[PDB]
Amino acid sequence: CKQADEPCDVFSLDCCTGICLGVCMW
Repeated sequence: CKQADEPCDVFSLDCCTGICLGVCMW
């Protein structure tokens, strides 16, 4: 996944707790 403030794809996996609207917003 990605730690808060990490860039990722907002479609499947990104932040270990939610989504990716630019970067983990949590």
